[PDB]
Amino acid sequence: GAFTGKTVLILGGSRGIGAAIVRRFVTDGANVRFTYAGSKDAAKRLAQETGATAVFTDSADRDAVIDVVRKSGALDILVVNAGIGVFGEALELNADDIDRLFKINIHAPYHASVEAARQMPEGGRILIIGSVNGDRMPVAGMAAYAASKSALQGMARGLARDFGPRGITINVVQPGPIDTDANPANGPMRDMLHSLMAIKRHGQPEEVAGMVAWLAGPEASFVTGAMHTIDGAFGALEH
Amino acid sequence: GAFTGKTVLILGGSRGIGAAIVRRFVTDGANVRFTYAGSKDAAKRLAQETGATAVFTDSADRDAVIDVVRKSGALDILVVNAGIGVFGEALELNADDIDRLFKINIHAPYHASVEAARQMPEGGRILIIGSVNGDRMPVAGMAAYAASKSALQGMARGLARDFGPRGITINVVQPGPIDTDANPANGPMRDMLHSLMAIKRHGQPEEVAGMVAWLAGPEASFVTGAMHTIDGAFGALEHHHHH
Ligand SMILES: NC(=O)C1=CN([C@@H]2O[C@H](COP(=O)(O)OP(=O)(O)OC[C@H]3O[C@@H](n4cnc5c(N)ncnc54)[C@H](OP(=O)(O)O)[C@@H]3O)[C@@H](O)[C@H]2O)C=CC1
Ligand SMILES: NC(=O)C1=CN([C@@H]2O[C@H](COP(=O)(O)OP(=O)(O)OC[C@H]3O[C@@H](n4cnc5c(N)ncnc54)[C@H](OP(=O)(O)O)[C@@H]3O)[C@@H](O)[C@H]2O)C=CC1
Repeated sequence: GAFTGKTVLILGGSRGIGAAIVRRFVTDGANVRFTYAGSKDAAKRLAQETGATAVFTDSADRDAVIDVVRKSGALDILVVNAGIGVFGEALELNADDIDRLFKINIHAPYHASVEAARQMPEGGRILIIGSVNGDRMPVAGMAAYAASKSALQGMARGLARDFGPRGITINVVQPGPIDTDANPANGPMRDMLHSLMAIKRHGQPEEVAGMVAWLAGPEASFVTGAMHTIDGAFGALEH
Repeated sequence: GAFTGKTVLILGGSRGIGAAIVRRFVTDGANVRFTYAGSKDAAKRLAQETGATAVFTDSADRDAVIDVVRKSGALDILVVNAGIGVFGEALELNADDIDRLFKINIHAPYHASVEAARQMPEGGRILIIGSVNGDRMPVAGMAAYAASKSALQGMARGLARDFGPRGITINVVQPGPIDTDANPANGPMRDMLHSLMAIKRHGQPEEVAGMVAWLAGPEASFVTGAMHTIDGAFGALEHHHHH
């Protein structure tokens, strides 16, 4: 157990990347709790398969996020995975949906990270799942999403300095296409996405979890305030 | 008049960088409207001096921002300048203050830009005042502010592609230290800031306005989705170890 005896909280752990992260930390021996909102059956099934603890918390509710983090006690590792996509022509998207995206994708990582730092010991780790779309030229239809993922860069740089004296690192993982419900490897966008990539496949959720596990471990104590891209070199058109 | 016959709306134009932008567009012949929230006397003095129109609108109120942009009619140029700073140790800052910063610095530029594109013609221009702190390693105590300024980068890149078919460009201007009420050139941080710079002075609000004016003009129709830094090369500490 690389993480035996460690307390891990994963926000948004019921499916996809988050569920892969739950499984990895469980396999490595950690005491894992994770949150869900809309996928209760998936959460219960994951808890039964792994022994992790499922907890309802809507990441769009600031005080609920703060409360779940605070009521976890001293955390060793916080992973903020929960995020949503609202895609379409900017002039046709509903403003309330956009603001919900900002609340989940920007506000919740900020407040969860600060709250976690209140009780986290020296050696603590905070990981946020961002996106390579925080760096790249976004396709049409994802401007607010891209903004929310670029927000995490300045957020992590700044919080790294706020948390440095406490012995806590904070880092952002930026995936390219990963095979999940939100980005199925078999979906109709498969061929286009792969035409933009050096490694012509979707990543697997377990690969994101592997990068998270390295950053959360003892070899990464000098790694903080940084964005770590795991994307198959996405963004160049096949010629 | 480089901007004669153009209609300009500046969100947050009562003081500082915003006020310099109002003055520049007025001097260049535009019909200028600008918003204010807390500085009514400054706004009324600026309107009297320039002839620009001062309009109350609180940028923390999404529907009010959308409404002032919408009721402006077909804009030629939108400048989103309004922004706030909330600084201090992250574990001591009030959560409602942080969320207000997000609402002004992130939500408002997005909704204002989208609303402006509804009636803006081909050749239109949208400019957002970001910060070099969207790129640089932030000092302690401005993590949320830095996040709000980095948010604008993905925002502008994405909206550039949404707005491309409409003939509208969108760009972010990223200033370094500029002499304003929020960052006075004679303030106690002067020497430290200049110790981090190649050009050892605060910028003037008029210089930010000059960069905005070039980007808003007809020579910049191929310039969109980009971040334009005007910072005196901020971010490297003065030393003499290479002598
Ligand atoms: N797949 C990809 O290609 C990429 C993904 N990402 C990022 O990875 C992260 C995970 O993505 P992915 O696994 O594909 O997403 P999925 O949509 O497959 O999974 C989303 C997960 O986030 C949780 N979640 C969503 N909203 C909330 C909320 N309000 N409160 C609590 N939990 C919530 C969901 O739980 P529930 O269903 O219970 O609500 C679910 O477990 C996101 O931040 C996303 O932006 C980034 C780049 C690429
Ligand atoms: N000066 C600097 O060194 C730098 C500044 N910037 C950015 O430049 C922009 C202007 O900064 P600066 O001139 O120094 O700021 P100041 O504090 O001097 O002026 C702020 C301006 O924004 C307006 N404003 C603030 N909040 C609101 C609101 N809720 N609704 C409407 N208007 C509002 C203010 O109007 P009122 O008082 O009427 O509310 C005022 O006109 C900001 O976005 C800032 O982040 C970026 C990098 C460096």
